[PDB]
Amino acid sequence: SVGDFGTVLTAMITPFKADGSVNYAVAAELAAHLVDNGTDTLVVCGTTGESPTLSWDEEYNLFVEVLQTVAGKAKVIAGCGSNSTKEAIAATQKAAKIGVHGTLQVVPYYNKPPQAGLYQHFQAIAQACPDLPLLLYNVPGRTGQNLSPETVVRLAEIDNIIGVKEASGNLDQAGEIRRSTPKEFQIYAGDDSLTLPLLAIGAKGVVSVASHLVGNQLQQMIQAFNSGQVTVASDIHLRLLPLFKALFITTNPIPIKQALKLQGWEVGSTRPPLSDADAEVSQKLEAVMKHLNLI
Amino acid sequence: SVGDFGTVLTAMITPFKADGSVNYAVAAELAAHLVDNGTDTLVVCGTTGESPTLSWDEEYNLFVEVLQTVAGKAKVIAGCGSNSTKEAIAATQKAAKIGVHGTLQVVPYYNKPPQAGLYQHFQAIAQACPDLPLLLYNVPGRTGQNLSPETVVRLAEIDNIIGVKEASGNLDQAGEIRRSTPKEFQIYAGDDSLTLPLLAIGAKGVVSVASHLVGNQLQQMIQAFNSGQVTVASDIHLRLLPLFKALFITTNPIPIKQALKLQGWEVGSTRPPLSDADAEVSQKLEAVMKHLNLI
Amino acid sequence: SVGDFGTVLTAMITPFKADGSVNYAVAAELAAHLVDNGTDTLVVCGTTGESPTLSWDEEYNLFVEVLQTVAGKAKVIAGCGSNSTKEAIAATQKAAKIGVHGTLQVVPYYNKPPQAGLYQHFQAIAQACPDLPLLLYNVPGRTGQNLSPETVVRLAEIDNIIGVKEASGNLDQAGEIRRSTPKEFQIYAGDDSLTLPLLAIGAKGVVSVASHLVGNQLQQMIQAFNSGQVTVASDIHLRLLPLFKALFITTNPIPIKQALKLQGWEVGSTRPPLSDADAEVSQKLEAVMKHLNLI
Amino acid sequence: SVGDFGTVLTAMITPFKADGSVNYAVAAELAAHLVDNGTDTLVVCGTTGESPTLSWDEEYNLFVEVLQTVAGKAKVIAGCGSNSTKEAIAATQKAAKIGVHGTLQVVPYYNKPPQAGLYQHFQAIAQACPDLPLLLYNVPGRTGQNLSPETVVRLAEIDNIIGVKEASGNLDQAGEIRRSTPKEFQIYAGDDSLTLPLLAIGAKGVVSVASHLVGNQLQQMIQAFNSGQVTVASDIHLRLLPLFKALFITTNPIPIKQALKLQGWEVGSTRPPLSDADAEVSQKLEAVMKHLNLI
Ligand SMILES: [Mn+2]
Ligand SMILES: [Mn+2]
Ligand SMILES: [Mn+2]
Ligand SMILES: [Mn+2]
Ligand SMILES: [Mn+2]
Ligand SMILES: [Mn+2]
Ligand SMILES: [Mn+2]
Ligand SMILES: [Mn+2]
Ligand SMILES: [Mn+2]
Ligand SMILES: [Mn+2]
Ligand SMILES: [Mn+2]
Ligand SMILES: [Mn+2]
Ligand SMILES: [Mn+2]
Ligand SMILES: [Mn+2]
Repeated sequence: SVGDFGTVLTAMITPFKADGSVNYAVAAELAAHLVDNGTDTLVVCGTTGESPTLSWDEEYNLFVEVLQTVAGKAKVIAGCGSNSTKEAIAATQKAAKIGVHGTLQVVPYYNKPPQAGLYQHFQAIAQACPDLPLLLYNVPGRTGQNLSPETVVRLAEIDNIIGVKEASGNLDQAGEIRRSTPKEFQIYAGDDSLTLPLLAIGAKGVVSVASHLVGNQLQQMIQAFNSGQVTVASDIHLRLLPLFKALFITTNPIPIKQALKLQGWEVGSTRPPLSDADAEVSQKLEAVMKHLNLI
Repeated sequence: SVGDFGTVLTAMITPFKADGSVNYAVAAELAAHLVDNGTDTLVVCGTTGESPTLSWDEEYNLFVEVLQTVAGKAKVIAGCGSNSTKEAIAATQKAAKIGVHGTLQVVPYYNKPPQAGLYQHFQAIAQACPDLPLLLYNVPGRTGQNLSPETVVRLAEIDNIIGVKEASGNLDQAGEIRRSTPKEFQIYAGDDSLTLPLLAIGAKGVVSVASHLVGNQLQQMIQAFNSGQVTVASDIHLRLLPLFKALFITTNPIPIKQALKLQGWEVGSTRPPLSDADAEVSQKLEAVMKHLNLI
Repeated sequence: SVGDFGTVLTAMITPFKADGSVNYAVAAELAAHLVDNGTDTLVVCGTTGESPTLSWDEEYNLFVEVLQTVAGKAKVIAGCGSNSTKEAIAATQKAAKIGVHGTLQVVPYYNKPPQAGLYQHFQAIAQACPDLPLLLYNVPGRTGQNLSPETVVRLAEIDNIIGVKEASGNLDQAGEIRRSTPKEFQIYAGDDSLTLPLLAIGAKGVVSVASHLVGNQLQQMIQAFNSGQVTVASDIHLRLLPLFKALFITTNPIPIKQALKLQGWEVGSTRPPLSDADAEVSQKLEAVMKHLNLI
Repeated sequence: SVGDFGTVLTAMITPFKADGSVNYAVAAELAAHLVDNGTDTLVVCGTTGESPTLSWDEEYNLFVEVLQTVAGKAKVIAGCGSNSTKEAIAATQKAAKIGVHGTLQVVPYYNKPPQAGLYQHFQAIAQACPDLPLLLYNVPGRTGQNLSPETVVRLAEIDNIIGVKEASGNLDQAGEIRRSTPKEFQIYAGDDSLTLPLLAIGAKGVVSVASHLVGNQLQQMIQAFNSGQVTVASDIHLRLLPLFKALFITTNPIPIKQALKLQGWEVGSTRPPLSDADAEVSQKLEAVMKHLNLI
């Protein structure tokens, strides 16, 4: 129950004002909107939330703003991971005290720890707040290192490590994890275009970007699937597929911020070193969004 | 009706006697076994049947023997592809007179034709026998070239091109094809571990290796899925996954031929330049099969 | 001495008439031109020679045409390899009798033999004509399988296996081969842009495509290097680099045939399934060639 | 003069005491050793120096200690990069007051900025300390993003950007940069196994790990090459290759720290989340070093 975050977890964007500061009021308005339109749980200051370029102070305040906003309607997972174990632990402890319902812990990027060091890293974070759920996040494309299924299988023996956001794109790996972990341990898709395929082999849901725009449709797809209406589910997947691709034509969260802007949200641009969507990206998104009546 | 091959297509091995010659008696006997145990359609002399090392006369003879062995009970698709278009055409013409129900046409290997060349290749084969169904076969890991979804989409406009055996591992690509092709055009998994995830996005089934051993459980998984018993399907998938992986621990069809031998089938070795399963491999296989009660 | 093929080995193109037949007279005129402009040895019916789409009869006749043309000025290596061991042996034997000075033996494409089977394949071909030099050809991008350094090191123990055309793009691998093979065993670059870097770690030269156009400059680069004029060599490399890339903007030998056509050679187009250079490719080549005063 | 760092830049390890704290005494002693044995310039707190897990105060302290230790004898380049541009700028400003001779600026890891974002990132760092040389560092395997040669070429137009540490393994990319940048802009190998091949196409030298152990032999190889003793250079390269590979058998700097320990240096372990060299690894190292007479 403490580990149940639903099926649609949205990695929320971080809106910025024109001066580049965090726009707390927009973040609140976005959080409430999401939670009323398909998001079960908000993942705050993930990758999509531009974590690398935020200060800790801005992260802390975002977690507080969202918790206040979505009190008793949605859970809140805090992006607290790092390629330094000590920094992750520090962040996790601070987030624990303000009331987050879990943390998202990325595999250490850039330094490429071996599996033994990855095991210790996640173990140490788990043990620093043994009652706080911990969601592993494997994204080799960004970190330069994959978390092996054997390592995940071992970490799932720690009671508060309650799942993995699997964004490797490798279904073999996801199935190896699923078949050797308990049911309290959940797999989430980390790519919107893989949600349906991963559901088919036992995943719980998705940590989504697209849910900012079509969260009610993702719910419908997942509920359709779980109730055995497999062709309704596939129809929705195939209909959304062009949007899912458009949302990664350049590095997330550049496209999603442009999409939201096209619907009138004042989310600002991304923060350096991320750069603004070029005209191409914007036009491709527009056409796809128009085709889906999102604008 | 004509492009309907069912859901389990088995890429049958080619058994050899101790002297290396084709064992037509075991071929027949294996074909009859398969078709009584889960296989809807037999794909003869594909990659799994060691097409590259067979003579054209051996392939012709196999087509005749299998077709006659299973006529009335199942269809036969003949592997007739090549990286020479003239050769593929000539093989396809001859298959058609034998009376087979379709051909499997690999993307040209080794020479890496551009998409325009691949389009013209397939079109010319389709046009040489305009009433014989033609199944595309995309396996970039072996050919060194990927068939693009735009190209597949254009090809599906040709009446007798009725599907693709998709062995790229790329589920976005498959989805792209599925959403832009008509329902007469079917997608088949080219990898047994991808059958369930591809089914979830609209694939028809699998061109399988594992069905030599667990055809009935594959039928059960696919039938469970289509009727909405999604957890029954994922249980089967997860239970079989170690077998699926073990069948690719070295290059197919080395493992599957060793798995068959463990069960008592006299299939012989593979032919040079494929070498025999070393002892580690056979031990891995034996353990997984024992655990599944296959020996 | 029997194994010395020089430093520039040119994988000659195969010119076709308008009706698509082999243009023997152009092949002769091209062979003589090459041998007078930097080519030490002609590699006939390689990949660049469109081997996969030629008949054996056309190959045999090309080997004869070239041998007659370049008698006592250049050696001739015959492309005789296959993914069937028996077919390679047959081809090698036939080529041996008409006087070729060696064979180029590609790693079996598409069927992905394990290393043990690759060892036996090349061993068997070597032993079928034990006095005929044999050049291994590793091109994983096209074959789907890499020949391991350990396997190459073992094959170099067979007296007539006198080197490898290394087109994997992996310099570690090339250095591992160099350091554990005798000096009678030579490494050749299989990519024109890697010739200089591979020379630096002990390669002999290149099996070149670009030599059709700048063979005298490649000689100058290699002679410059071997005489210790390293900056002359690097200058030539850097000056040719754009041509080297242009020659692979689409699949070789499509660009090189267009380049030759732009210089007035009547080489025809490629044979299906290879398709003609599109306008883009042609314009890019033109600009690069003009910039180098090749037209 | 100002961008001239010589040819061997050593990415020095950061030694730790048994309690995990930085060992400044060993740092000094190692710095002095290196600079007497082949190292022209020391790169401090790069990837090899475990930058990710050090505090900013530890890095500041290292910069001061090494600079003072080797002042008059060698230059010091400070690792100051980040995937936040504001952080890189602040670290760069502070390095400049310490009196270091340049900064090493990694491409932003994890967040995958588009090229326009990478251009703006680097430009802003360069502009924050316009008189401090800035060395680009491209290592896509760790960052998940490649710095394109067009982008590098534009950046080399900025006065103080004086080179790139190229660890992509892509020799075409390096050549593209070399031919389109002025001679004040230098290319350094980011991989010890690529030093010789990159030198052959116009690189200046290497930012090295192996120089901790064979700095003088690296100097000999590079000096041999530039004076045209090309076979002396390739002999050294080939002799060292097993060492180069062994230093990357698990993630750098795990092996190199174990190699140093085998020689008697008290460098400690790596810091979490990097784990200790298992026994197989240390045995591999020991054998190669024994064979090279390094222990
Ligand atoms: Mn942050
Ligand atoms: Mn943070
Ligand atoms: Mn909405
Ligand atoms: Mn049936
Ligand atoms: Mn055949
Ligand atoms: Mn055939
Ligand atoms: Mn019969
Ligand atoms: Mn041929
Ligand atoms: Mn042939
Ligand atoms: Mn010429
Ligand atoms: Mn010096
Ligand atoms: Mn630090
Ligand atoms: Mn730092
Ligand atoms: Mn001191």
